[PDB]
Formats: sequence, structure tokens, C-alpha cells
Amino acid sequence: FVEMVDNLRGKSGQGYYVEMTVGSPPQTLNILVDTGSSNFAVGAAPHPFLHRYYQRQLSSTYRDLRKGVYVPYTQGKWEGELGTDLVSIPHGPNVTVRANIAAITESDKFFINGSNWEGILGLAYAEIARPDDSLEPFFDSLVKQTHVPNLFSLQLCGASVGGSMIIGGIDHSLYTGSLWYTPIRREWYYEVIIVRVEINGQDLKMDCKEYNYDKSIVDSGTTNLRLPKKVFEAAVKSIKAASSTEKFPDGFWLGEQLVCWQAGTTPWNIFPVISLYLMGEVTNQSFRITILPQQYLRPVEDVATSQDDCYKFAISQSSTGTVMGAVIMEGFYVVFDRARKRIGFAVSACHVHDEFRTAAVEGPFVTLDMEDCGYNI
Ligand SMILES: C[C@@]1(c2cccc(NC(=O)c3ccc(Br)cn3)c2)CO[C@@](C)(C(F)(F)F)C(N)=N1
Repeated sequence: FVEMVDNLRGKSGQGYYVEMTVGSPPQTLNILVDTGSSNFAVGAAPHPFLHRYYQRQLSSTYRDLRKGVYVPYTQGKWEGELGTDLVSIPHGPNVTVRANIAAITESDKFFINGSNWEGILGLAYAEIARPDDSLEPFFDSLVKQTHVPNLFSLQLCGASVGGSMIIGGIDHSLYTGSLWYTPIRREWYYEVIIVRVEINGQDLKMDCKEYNYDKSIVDSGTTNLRLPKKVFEAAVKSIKAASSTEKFPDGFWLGEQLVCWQAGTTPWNIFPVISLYLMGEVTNQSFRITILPQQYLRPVEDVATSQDDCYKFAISQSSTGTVMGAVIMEGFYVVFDRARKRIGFAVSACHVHDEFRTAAVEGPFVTLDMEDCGYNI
């Protein structure tokens, strides 16, 4: 695992990527690590924002599957062709496998100027793959073709950023304290259940199904903590109340506007900690992960504003359920234990903290109310 430590890079708010190769001879590409999708998709034609791309004509191991694929997102979209080829992760396991690849030949508002990644590694399950669930995801192919155990872990680190993706096991050097597990409720997204939410120690006091309307997921491919409208508004109310000695424009709370302080003077202490209690592996037991403002206030690097430290509010409203994105995962060691259908959280070597507060994973907590917090079945 020591060879795999620090195999992730990123620019703050642009995404964490890992080096991969595709084809024979190998073509090196930087690839976004995305637990929120299930396609391995790489740019395969020139694009103004692509510094390099997959050239299939140069790979004699490429096989054309003779099927197109169209993938729309909320913002942006791309079209491509399906095929398979040899894929490896130079700073991952010492293996090369054959995997499905979506070769992206045309796109719109997809490739981000300056992000440094040229494709996406979708690490979730076949159920949400495009065009349909018959297209085996990369990790499934990896496990089937090699002896690698069916789990990976992600240590995403804040700040230029970095981290580790450990495939096939748990690296104890990357966390301290206990590792706490929450069940994967359904294998499509990495879906989990939130049973309680506190802001500065105060329970939001909602029916816990509200926290998971209509699903909750762990998604390295999303930046923000995204919350259902009802939960979002209650969270903003509590955070505003705690930070009321300073008032910010409406646009800040919507994520449309930056707030800045003279470098080094960010008033971290007027912003509350957020605790998300996740369903435990034992009935009505839970554990909490605690999120500091150093996490949910996302710094925006810009040389022009660099006399200050400036931030975006990295909590936003969702109409498709809760998303625990990178700002939630950062500072934690997160184990995607597919083999045992559970996700583990532990305090990471690069967890956030200041002289008064620290990110934490704590348990067990017991709750008398026996309501099932799942929204659907
Ligand atoms: C495939 C998809 C996607 C597509 C294009 C870009 C991105 N991600 C980022 O650029 C980025 C930036 C900063 C940080 Br930190 C993490 N990631 C994600 C579709 O969109 C979601 C966000 C979803 F959930 F809608 F499916 C997802 N996970 N993967």
C-alpha cells in the first residue's frame, strides 16, 4: 500500500484524479476518481481544454464494441463510442486488465479548462452505468480478472490538493482511531442512511426520513454537501444564527458569491460544526462524522484576490437527495467495502482542525425511536 500512498492529485474544487494508462503501448492519462458514477470514460478526440487524449488508432489492443453512448448531465454532456482495451493504474495495484472504455468523441461544457483530468473513473455499480447496466464497470472487471480484494479506500486531502486511493485493502497508516461502518443500503450509487443531523450540537429535529429524501449517497465526484430543500433551509438557518455577528449577502448562502477576509483572519469560530449521524451496522446504533467550517467553506484560489482568503459556501440544495461530496470526505479515510456492503469512516492523517476544534468520527450513539430512516424500500 506504501506504493499507492499519495497517488491522487487535484486543484481545489476541480476534482481528485489518479494517473492511469490505456492501450498498448500504454497512453498515460489523468482520470477523475468518481464514486458517484459507473462509466470509465476518456476524451478520445482533440478538445481546446484537453491537453491530451486517448488515441485508439495507436492501440493495437483496442476492440470496437460497435455501440455509441450519449451521456447528458445537469450541466454539460458528451457522446462517444464503446470499446475495450488494456487499462492499468501505475501507482495502483501491479496489474493490467481489459476494461470497457467510453471513448468521448464529442462534448459540450464537459471538459473543464485547467482541471488537469482527461477522463472519469466511475467507481459505483453497474445499475447506473450508461447506456445500461450490462456495461461492466472498471472495478468489477478489475476484481473479476485479478486477485484484488473487492474494496478500495479514499483519503482525500484539502490544501493544490492530493490524497490516496488504496485498492484492495485498508492502509492503517492513513488513519487514527476507530473505523466506523455504515451499511450500503442498495448497490447502485453508494447509498447510505443518515439518522440524525446536528448543527453546533443542536438536533435539527426532523423525521429522519427527511435526511434521506429520496436517497443519500457518498460521491467523490461532487464537491458540495448537497441537501434536500427542507434540510438545507434548516441548516442555513442554524449556520446563520451561529455566525450572526457578520451578515453576508443572499448570494453567499446560494453559492453564487464569495466571502473574503484579509489573509489569515478568517473567523472560523463564528461558524458551527455540522454532525452527520450515519446508520450503524447494529440496530439503532449510529456514529457521527463532524464537519468543521474549514471543510464546508471552500477556498477559491485566485492570484488576483490573494491578499485575502476567499471562500464559497459548499453546502447547497438538491432535488435528488443528499450527496456527501468531497468536502465531506476530505480529512476522513473512507473505506468502500464492497465485499461486505458497507462504507467505513475514520479520522484521516490529513483531517482538518484548529486550536479549539477538530473533525471527528465518534460512536456508538443509541436512539430509542425505532423508525426506519430510509425514504424508499
Ligand atoms: C459523472 C459526473 C461528473 C461529470 C463531470 C464532472 C464531475 N466532477 C467534477 O468536475 C468535480 C469537481 C470537483 C470535485 Br472536489 C469533484 N468533482 C462529475 C456527473 O455528475 C456527478 C456530480 C453526479 F452525481 F451528478 F452524477 C458525478 N458524481 N459524476
